[PDB]
Amino acid sequence: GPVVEKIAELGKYTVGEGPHWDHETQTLYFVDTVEKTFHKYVPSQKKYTFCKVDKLVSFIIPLAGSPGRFVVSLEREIAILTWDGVSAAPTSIEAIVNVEPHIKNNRLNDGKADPLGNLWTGTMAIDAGLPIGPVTGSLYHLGADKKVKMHESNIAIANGLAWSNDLKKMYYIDSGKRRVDEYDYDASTLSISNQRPLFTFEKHEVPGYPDGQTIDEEGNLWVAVFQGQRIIKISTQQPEVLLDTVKIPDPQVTSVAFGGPNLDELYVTSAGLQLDDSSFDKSLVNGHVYRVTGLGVKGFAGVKVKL
Ligand SMILES: [Hg+2]
Ligand SMILES: [Mg+2]
Repeated sequence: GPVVEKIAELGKYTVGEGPHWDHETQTLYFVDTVEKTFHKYVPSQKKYTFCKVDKLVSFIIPLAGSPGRFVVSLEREIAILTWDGVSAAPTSIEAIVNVEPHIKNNRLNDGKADPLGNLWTGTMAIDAGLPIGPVTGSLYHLGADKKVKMHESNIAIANGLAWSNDLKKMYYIDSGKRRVDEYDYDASTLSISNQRPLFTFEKHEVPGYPDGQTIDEEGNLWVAVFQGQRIIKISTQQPEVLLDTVKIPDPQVTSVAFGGPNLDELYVTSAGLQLDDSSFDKSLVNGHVYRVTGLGVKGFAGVKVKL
């Protein structure tokens, strides 16, 4: 089957997350959502660097047309970070907008640009919990004149996002619902409607919780399963179709991104954070980064945020 390789040079992460593959520089960026640090990995040169800040972070995406600048989350703020990619702190930080100025215990979580370059991101309680905890998150996109628009609320744990190739569908994961939802996506108005379940974990005996996701060129979704020790491949052509399962040694798989020179290697982040309600003993929970080859599919390069 597919070959799953632990990336030794990268070490262990508390909650590694938000992988972004920059295809022109052949570079993987990612975050640790509890340790307040950004990470850069260049596989062809075996080069690893990091950057520390003093706010919780959850995504890092290159700014379109601005080498050396990134759009990031800092607690509840969307900001532009200027970073040379090697120094241990940012050169400067430019705040764009605070998405929830008066919800003091919320944070931004997963964020991703749609194929047109619009940033989408969701919030959640800092003390959110599974299976039950405070439900306080919403789904936003960053639109004209640096103002956000709200598209969904009552989100427990805002997580992975993806869009179909023809720009008619959006896929979204609230981990607390243990399902992947699909929406009709209107690219001209950037609005979503007709929410319905695409894939429900309970119907297929899939353990754990859906976390990050990414779509391949054939339109299949690859979904990280937190507390599932796996990634799964699900159809977008028909509801409730499990196409394949790939086991990952780390139980707490958090996200996925296609990368490599031909976009046919799947990079997989995980969490070493040891939780008190785990289905897995502490010795199993490490937080390594993995590379999966031999999946027989290609993905897309990560999209830069347009501002
Ligand atoms: Hg950074
Ligand atoms: Mg996530």
